[PDB]
Amino acid sequence: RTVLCIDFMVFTVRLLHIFTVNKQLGPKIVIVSKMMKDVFFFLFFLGVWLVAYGVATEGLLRPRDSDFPSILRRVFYRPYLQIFGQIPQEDMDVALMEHSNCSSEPGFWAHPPGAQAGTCVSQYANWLVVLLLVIFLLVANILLVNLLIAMFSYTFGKVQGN
Amino acid sequence: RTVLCIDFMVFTVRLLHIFTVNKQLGPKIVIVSKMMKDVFFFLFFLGVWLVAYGVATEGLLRPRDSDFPSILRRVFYRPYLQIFGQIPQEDMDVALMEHSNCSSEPGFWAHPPGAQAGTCVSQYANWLVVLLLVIFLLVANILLVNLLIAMFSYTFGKVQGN
Repeated sequence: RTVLCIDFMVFTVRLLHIFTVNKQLGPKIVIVSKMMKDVFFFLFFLGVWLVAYGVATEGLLRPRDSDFPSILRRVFYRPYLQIFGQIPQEDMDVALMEHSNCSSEPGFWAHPPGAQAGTCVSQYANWLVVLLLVIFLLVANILLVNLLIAMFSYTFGKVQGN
Repeated sequence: RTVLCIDFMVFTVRLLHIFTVNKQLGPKIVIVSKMMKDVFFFLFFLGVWLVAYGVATEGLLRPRDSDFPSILRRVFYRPYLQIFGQIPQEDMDVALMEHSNCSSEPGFWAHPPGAQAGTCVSQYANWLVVLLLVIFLLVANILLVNLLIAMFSYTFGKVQGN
């Protein structure tokens, strides 16, 4: 079943061949093909930033779950969604979480309510975590996305004739 | 640990040196460097607006916590996130908050549910607070962000050749 579901996705995508007929859409489909250069740039640039921010945030929190699947979730997945307005403040800002004793390790700790946010996260320098969240949103959510729009605007104008 | 986490961020950012090799990405990285002029303009313009809106909103609410760290949170942090779809209506709109007696000070008061939204906020002219929220979103979330995209589109076209 799983592979078929993906297979159905391939068939549906093949349906774009229709738009190659209409004289007002055929050129558009061609231009889209030439945008892949810009998209790959954005991905590589974003991928670098996500790794940079994702790892740093995870390092500061020191969540106790530290299970490899979850680690990847908090390092790549959760930061990725923050680009699209999904910002789980209660899972990163210590000010919004209960204070409780979890581990004998020295320092203070907080208990996030999120199921996959880690059982308990350190709060040593939590203001730094929030600061990075502010920087991350600024860079990824504004600079990169807007930069990508700029590249499309330029590329679209250039390759419209060809 | 904290400084290392930041340090790791520096190393990862250094990884962008790779893109300077590919002939289709090298120019892109250079252009990004020339966009800093536009970003700084946006920041200064936004920073002014955040201070203007953030302080005014805080002044109207008169939250009872009035603790300097929290004051900065409600003046800069919370308004900042509103740019990215995080709009805590229940922490600003009196219509969505319980009415309770908190302080002997004259006037009416409401108890926001947010942990960092202030124990009790005045509701004298709350419609004004909502009005500013409407103006803030219009200016910051549409005019500025779109204006920034316009600057990138122009700058990208200009400096592509050089």
